[PDB]
Amino acid sequence: KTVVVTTILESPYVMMKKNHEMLEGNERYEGYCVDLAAEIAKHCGFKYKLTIVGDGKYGARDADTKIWNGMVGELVYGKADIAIAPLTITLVREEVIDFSKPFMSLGISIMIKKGTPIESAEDLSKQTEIAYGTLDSGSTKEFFRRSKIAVFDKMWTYMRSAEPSVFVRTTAEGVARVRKSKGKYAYLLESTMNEYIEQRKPCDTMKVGGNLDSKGYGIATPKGSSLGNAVNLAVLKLNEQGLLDKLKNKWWYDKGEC
Amino acid sequence: KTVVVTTILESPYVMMKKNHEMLEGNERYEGYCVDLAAEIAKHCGFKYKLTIVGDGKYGARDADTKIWNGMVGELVYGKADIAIAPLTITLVREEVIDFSKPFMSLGISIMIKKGTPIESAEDLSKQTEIAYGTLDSGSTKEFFRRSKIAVFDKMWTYMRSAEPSVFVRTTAEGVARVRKSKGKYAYLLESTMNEYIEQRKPCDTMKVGGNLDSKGYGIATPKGSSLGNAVNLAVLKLNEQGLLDKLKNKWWYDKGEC
Ligand SMILES: Cn1nnc(-c2onc(O)c2C[C@H](N)C(=O)O)n1
Ligand SMILES: Cn1nnc(-c2onc(O)c2C[C@H](N)C(=O)O)n1
Ligand SMILES: [Zn+2]
Ligand SMILES: [Zn+2]
Ligand SMILES: [Zn+2]
Repeated sequence: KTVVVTTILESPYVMMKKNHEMLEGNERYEGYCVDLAAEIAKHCGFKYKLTIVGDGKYGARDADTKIWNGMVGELVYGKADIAIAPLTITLVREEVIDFSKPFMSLGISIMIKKGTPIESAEDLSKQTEIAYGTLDSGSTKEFFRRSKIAVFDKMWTYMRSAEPSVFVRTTAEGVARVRKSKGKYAYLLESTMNEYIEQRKPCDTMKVGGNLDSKGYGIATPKGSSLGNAVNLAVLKLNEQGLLDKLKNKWWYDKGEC
Repeated sequence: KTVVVTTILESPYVMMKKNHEMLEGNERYEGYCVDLAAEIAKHCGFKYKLTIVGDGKYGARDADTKIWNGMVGELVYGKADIAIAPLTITLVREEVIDFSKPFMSLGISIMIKKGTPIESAEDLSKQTEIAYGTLDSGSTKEFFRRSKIAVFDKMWTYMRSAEPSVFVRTTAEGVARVRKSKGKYAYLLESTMNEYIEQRKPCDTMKVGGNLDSKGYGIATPKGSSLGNAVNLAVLKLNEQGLLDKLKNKWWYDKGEC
């Protein structure tokens, strides 16, 4: 009866409270999605338990085994009843799970160490001195892997064959790589995350250029789940009442340090 | 079998071609949604007929009779099979009809005659010299009617009682009113349209301030329609293929004249 929620440890969506070792259950975490989960549950009328995705991934289907990993996998195989996280709504994913209307709009963007001579994706594609990559098992990698657009296809051709690997296991790893690369590495990640990091110490990174695409994050449930309808309506209601905008301001700027 | 498509004459979504008089059927029209309709039809494998919504409205429910008008009404009462137009995804609408994932992201915005002493919604709410209104039977009017935000609530209190009426029957009427009111009227409309008009002659209007909210347009179908699933997946594929962005560029900036 208690709804198992799968989510991912990604700041500021879900983070461990400093004194979590002395706290229990859902009280161990804080963040945008923790606040959202509480609201969704209250509006749909269900008790829930937050769980961090086992493999720490968002979700991709293995080309060879055809098995889904990440949060998507936990829903597909019945390990979780719902996913409340910054999970990108994509075709390949909507084919196996359901998504509520988006609770946040975003797009792929470029993150650079301040001072880096890069202003756009075209710039990256036309040079070689500055390496660039994306998250592994994510929607961004898939975006480049399938793009028919000249600039993006060129970028994918480079990234897929670059050595050492330009891909990272977690968003945090990508951000750290940018910060330690002395301007020789640019990271491709979603806009709102890029924006968030730009407001965090050491305030040494920034978003450059416009977004490469437009899409959104949605609350996911297993195909045919009975929670689907109510969750979707809850998201729409919460968006219209301004809760989502308040939560972004709370976790992004109200706590900004730059 | 031929799918009856309901849409609305709104530039640059659906417009009569310069030579429409010598054309028949779907050939009489051109625009973003005309192009989108053809793509959706091709991917879902259906033949269709474009029809212009009878009462020229988007869709609102009569508070007394509870009867829906506009494109929403044509779907609810079975007069149309699908709505392919810049129809805003809202809670009250999703309760009676189905919406595909967003094909365009936008937000409420402020349009002014160039030179008008207004920079934000707050500025409008604090003065009386400049009147401002919204479209009738639309999602924006509902936004202000339900807003509990100090500024927005204050604005609604004024608009609902303003004399003469600050509300308009069509988007065009609102734009024309701003242009001929010598800066004494400001119009609240959705960002994408505001931006479009700003790049059209006589280049005498401009969008000011940020969007008041964030939401999107979706393709709508009657509840339980057999087209729902395919249309939804089609929208996702088109966005990822870059088609939606291509269309935006084709009808917005490739035709700008300022
Ligand atoms: C929360 N967040 N910030 N960036 C990202 C991000 O950047 N590239 C990706 O593939 C992702 C993951 C993405 N949200 C997904 O659902 O796969 N997620
Ligand atoms: C295409 N377009 N530009 N502005 C609008 C607009 O501005 N205020 C409204 O209520 C609307 C209509 C809205 N899309 C709706 O679906 O009701 N629609
Ligand atoms: Zn710890
Ligand atoms: Zn609430
Ligand atoms: Zn196509």
